[PDB]
Amino acid sequence: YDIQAWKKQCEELLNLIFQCEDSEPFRQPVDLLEYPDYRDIIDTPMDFATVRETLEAGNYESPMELCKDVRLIFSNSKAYTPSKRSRIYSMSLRLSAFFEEHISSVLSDYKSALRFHKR
Ligand SMILES: CCn1cc(CCO)cn1
Repeated sequence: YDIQAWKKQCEELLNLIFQCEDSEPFRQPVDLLEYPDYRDIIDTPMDFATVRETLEAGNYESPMELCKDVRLIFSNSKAYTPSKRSRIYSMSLRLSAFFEEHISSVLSDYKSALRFHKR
């Protein structure tokens, strides 16, 4: 029933993602000195510190908006990878599976609570 519970649930999921070794390439914006052509391929950079900062600033209205930004981290890694077997892309696939497994109930509970609110 709680329309606000998604926020702390997302904060706790972000804490687990930060503890995950697979999140290391995605914890801060991609370094353009390391990947000089990054912005030639990627239009909208995104990383987990920016997602956490947006959430803590009160700049997400719903967990769907947070989920769109986290999915953008993974789609950027898929678009920038030179190979489907690269180390960083392989880490992104595992982290994506972990994130999707945990965000599903957060989205479901929020949408259910909102439908109840508008009944
Ligand atoms: C640094 C962000 N990033 C790197 C890749 C592939 C490197 O093999 C995808 N995203």
